[PDB]
Amino acid sequence: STGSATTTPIDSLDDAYITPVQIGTPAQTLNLDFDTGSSDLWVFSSETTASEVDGQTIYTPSKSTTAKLLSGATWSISYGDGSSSSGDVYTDTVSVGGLTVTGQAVESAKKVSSSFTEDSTIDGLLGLAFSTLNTVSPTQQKTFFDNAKASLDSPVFTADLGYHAPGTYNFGFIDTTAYTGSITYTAVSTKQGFWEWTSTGYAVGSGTFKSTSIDGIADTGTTLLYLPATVVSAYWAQVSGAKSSSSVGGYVFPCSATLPSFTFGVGSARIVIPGDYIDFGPISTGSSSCFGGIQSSAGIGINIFGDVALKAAFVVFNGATTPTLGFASK
Repeated sequence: STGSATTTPIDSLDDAYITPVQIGTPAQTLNLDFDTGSSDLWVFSSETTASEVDGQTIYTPSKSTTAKLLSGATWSISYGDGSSSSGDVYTDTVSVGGLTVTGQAVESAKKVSSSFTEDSTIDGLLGLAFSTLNTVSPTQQKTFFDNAKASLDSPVFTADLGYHAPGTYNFGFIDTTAYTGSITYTAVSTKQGFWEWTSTGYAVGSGTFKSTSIDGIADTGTTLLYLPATVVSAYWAQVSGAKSSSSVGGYVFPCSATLPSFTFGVGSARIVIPGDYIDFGPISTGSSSCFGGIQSSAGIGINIFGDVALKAAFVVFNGATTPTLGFASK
């Protein structure tokens, strides 16, 4: 089997991408944030505290003839940005782009933090990291991909995120028309539950490539590119007037600037992020200070190849017995 679904930016900045997902019988379609940095499939629901729902589409398990309470199971998750959600668990039929999993754990939110309530465009998350990170207790649950894997033509999924445009998540096959050149594969460590890999270095604009190992995670659920402070300082030093602002929370730059590209290494291959992908617009409406798309990871504990980096590539998440990641230009 295979599946193929379009993923669409939630706003003009590509802050996140939503993909329609069919849950239950008859189908209830919710727009979920596919997140290769977490491993829970959770949804706004008929059980979510009413004051914490503001425009999201909800899953109502009582209206699904295939829903079954997973008795005793609860979940609770906290994300790197400080947001969180928790609740109970149903199993139900879940389909993405024509690919169907029966008995998928659908984690129904009873509580969500304010950042989720305030984003009416995201109806939940669909985790695509390794199932060892799934938060369901007392019986940990498998991700959608883990449940589908055995049925897929090939045990892979691909992320092809658009710049200011829709893109595609495919399951079970690699669309050879969706990228240019060749795909370069690189080793993955699953020891922390993430799609963790080591970039071979970077360049700023037309500058020389610096060969240096940068361990980080491929994370579709994080907007920006978070790298070591040395790398980030070298980037922003090439933008006149750019500076790190403690009050804003990161590097800002004059909106009148033209940003240089940023290149990262994948083995001997190179992925170029155009400068325009690094512009996240005014810090507040009408401001001439703009927020940068490359930020320091120093306060995180891990480097994160988020959407800013991933949308410059066609990315293969290879879930074979020994997982690997592939990157191609496009």
